[PDB]
Amino acid sequence: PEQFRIRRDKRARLLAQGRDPYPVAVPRTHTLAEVRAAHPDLPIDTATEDIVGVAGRVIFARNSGKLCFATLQDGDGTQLQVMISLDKVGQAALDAWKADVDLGDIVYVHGAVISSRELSVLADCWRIAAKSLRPLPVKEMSEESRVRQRYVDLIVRPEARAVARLRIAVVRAIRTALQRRGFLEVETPVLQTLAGGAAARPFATHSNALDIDLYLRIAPELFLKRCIVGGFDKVFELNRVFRNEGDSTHSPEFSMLETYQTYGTYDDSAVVTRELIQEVADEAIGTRQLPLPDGSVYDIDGEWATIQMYPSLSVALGEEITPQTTVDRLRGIADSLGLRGFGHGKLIEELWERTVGKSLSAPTFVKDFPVQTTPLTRQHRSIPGVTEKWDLYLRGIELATGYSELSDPVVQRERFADQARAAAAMVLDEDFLAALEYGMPPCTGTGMGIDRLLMSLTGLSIRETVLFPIV
Amino acid sequence: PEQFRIRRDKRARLLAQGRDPYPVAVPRTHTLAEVRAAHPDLPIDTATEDIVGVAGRVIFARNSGKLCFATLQDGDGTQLQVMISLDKVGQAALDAWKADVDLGDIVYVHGAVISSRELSVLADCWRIAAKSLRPLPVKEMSEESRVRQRYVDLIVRPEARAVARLRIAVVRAIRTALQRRGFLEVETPVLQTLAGGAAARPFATHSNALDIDLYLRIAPELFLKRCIVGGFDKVFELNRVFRNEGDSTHSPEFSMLETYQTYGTYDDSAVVTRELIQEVADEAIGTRQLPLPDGSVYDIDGEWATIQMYPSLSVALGEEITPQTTVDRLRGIADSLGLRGFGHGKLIEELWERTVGKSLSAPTFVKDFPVQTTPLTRQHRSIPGVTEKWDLYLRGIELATGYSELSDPVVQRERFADQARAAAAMVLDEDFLAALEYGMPPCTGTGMGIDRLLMSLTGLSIRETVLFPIV
Ligand SMILES: N[C@@H](CCCC[NH3+])C(=O)O
Ligand SMILES: N[C@@H](CCCC[NH3+])C(=O)O
Repeated sequence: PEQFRIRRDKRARLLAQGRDPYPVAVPRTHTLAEVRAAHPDLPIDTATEDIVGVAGRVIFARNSGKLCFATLQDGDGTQLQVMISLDKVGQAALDAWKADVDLGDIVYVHGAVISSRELSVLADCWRIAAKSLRPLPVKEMSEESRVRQRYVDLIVRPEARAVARLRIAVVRAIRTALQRRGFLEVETPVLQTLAGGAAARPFATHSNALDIDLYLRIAPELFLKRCIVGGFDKVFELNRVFRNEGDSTHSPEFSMLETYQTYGTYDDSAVVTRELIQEVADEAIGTRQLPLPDGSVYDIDGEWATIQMYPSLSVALGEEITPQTTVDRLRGIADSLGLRGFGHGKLIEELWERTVGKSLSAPTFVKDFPVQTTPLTRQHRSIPGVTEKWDLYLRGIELATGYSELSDPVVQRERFADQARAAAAMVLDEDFLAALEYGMPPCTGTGMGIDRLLMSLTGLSIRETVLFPIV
Repeated sequence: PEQFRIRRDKRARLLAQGRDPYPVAVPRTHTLAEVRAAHPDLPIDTATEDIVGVAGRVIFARNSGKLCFATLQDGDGTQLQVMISLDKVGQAALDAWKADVDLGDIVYVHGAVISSRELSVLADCWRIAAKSLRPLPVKEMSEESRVRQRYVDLIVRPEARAVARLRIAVVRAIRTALQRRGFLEVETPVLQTLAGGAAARPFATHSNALDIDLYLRIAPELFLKRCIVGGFDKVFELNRVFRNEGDSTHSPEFSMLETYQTYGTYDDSAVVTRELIQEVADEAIGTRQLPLPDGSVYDIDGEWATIQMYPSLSVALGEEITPQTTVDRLRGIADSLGLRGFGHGKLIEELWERTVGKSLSAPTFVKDFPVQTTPLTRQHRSIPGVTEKWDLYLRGIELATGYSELSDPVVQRERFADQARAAAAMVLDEDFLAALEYGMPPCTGTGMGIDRLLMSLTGLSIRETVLFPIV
């Protein structure tokens, strides 16, 4: 905080001297990566006649009488050395360098590209591009200091830079994979008169303009389905959803992909989802043999096994479990395993996750879900009491879901009435039901969180994968 | 509502007969546009041996004894005729067609591609893909009925389909224009502990997980600037912002582009913005001679004039107006023109919009703004009392803004303290100021609303350009 005071004094002194420590422009000719790419093998201790204008954050300084060295680091982490020499710039210029420049300062330098006894610019000219009032921390940054000051994390930790660029490359890879298949990206409302399309409690805000509460969307699904009714063949939306969470490690704001494809079933969207994930790994990561932080390697290449929920649970419990199995039977199994109340569907999913889910290692689709827990998904084409839903588990993590969508408006109203009754202490989404009543062609939806994808591919947590986590 | 009851009866009858009016799948081989593209000139009244599976919404029907014709319309508005003939399908099939199929119903038909005495499929086979419980309206759709039921608007009005696809093509064109220049797209928070980076009242919501109010972002600007400090060279974010409006025709939710570029000034971002807009028109519209709904044509090709606010206002008022001109002088001019209170900057902008702004027709940049109204923009490099801001007016509409960004953390704190004092009845964004104190390289930001862009290019209002406007 004394170092704060001295940097603040240098700013005021620089101003007073008619020097400008926040100039509007410096004439930067090249990024440092550009200069590096244009001199891959310069014979050591040799000079060239490529004059450049570079700019960079001084991350290392090493002074003497007649010659000061610094490492400039460009924003991407590329480095170039500058040398401030009595012979080439003023004695005044050299003294100003020594008096004026601190670690963290952004500096412009103009000069000739050379190699040292290390690629360097021997300066004719330099100025401050931006005076840092706070010194950089060093081996001096806690996990939650990183998240409270991502801007400092990105300056000092190369891994923060690579994670930031990987998320961007992953999101781009997804847009590329879907646009190549003819998906159009749509923008549906964030503020809704009622938030539907998932199981979660909404955030409420007061509209001045309508003197009512509006709800931040929990999911785009009901609006994307209106797009299907409207004649979109292939649609997706990649954007924030909001779940007002209470005792939770799941973030209240997170980026979600949803896709809808007409004249396909959950079987089709299962294939597309595998291909999309494999294409994202190829584009953004460069391999399907994923390196993890424990030094392990997770293979997502080839075909992925599919299992059914009721059969795989039957095999794990050693008895036949079906959509007919009573709640009292299932409650007794749950008790025997040491586990708003008891529902057939909720018990099937809980016992499945507890017995089969925890065991899964290779990438696996589980399909054919209980009707009670899948209000928006079509009843199975041949199997009584299940719906056409899959969940994809990749490296143990619940990653993605796909459905053969319910288009029958009368079944859909019944399912919403069941839900409305069950949480009564009861208005339905009548506009959504109205859209289904105009006719929705058969279609398949998917959902996949971007942070879950990055975690499944890399082992990084939500606190590493989102630029600016809540705090 | 009787037509509702009859459609509902046909659904129940179809179910009872073991027929499925919402089948999970039909085997569609081709889109209708595909079939059209594969038979551009079939000699009229001739048969081919291309069997197809098509599916489409029956938008026109014309029945007889032995032969029923229908127009299927694919989601994109492409049409193909089907012919249901006693000779090729059952007598039973023909009667079921007549009894079972209504306008708005989605129907699959399998058969041979032929031309009529008009491109058609002569059916071997048909089924319902989705039974419509509500008939389509016709010349029967009010402007706010269109917006309350966009899904019906997209079915019946080709222009709704073309506007929906144009917005998507414009947003894609922008991503393409910025990615081609090396801009990375980032995701910054929507929910903030305090909403900054623009002049507007925020929406508030209660966090359960933190028992505090959070604020929906009014702008990404302060987080994008943290990205610049963090070493991003070129960043953009294309996403919703939220302004809690009261007496307003400006929407509470709207999609905004912001871009930031290091080592450029407002002069650089002015060029990029023109090029970006011209590239968007080229990609999404196909011309720079923009057709408007009044039949007029607006030319956005070539170079755009730039004017300065103080000089252009001086010429319009017939006296020299400068950053020194007093509020009392300006108040008197405002009165003479028949116009939380009186500020020098607010009066300059109001008199400029009233005298020069209203006159502009050709695309025009106005630059060099009053310091009081531009708290985040750098003081001008040579002109005392103005900031490096431009506003672009295109076809009379205020479209876009660009700034030479303020990086001086001490000037920035002063400007925030001025604002905080002026609305006191006073906490600053200390984390944002902290980021500037680590050092932000010189950079230029822009802002441009997607609905304003579409309006400036097309003459369409916000109620036409957003898929699902609030209602
Ligand atoms: N709305 C779902 C994703 C789409 C699944 C298919 N309709 C969710 O929040 O998980
Ligand atoms: N935050 C500005 C846009 C960016 C202008 C350059 N910093 C706005 O809401 O208009």
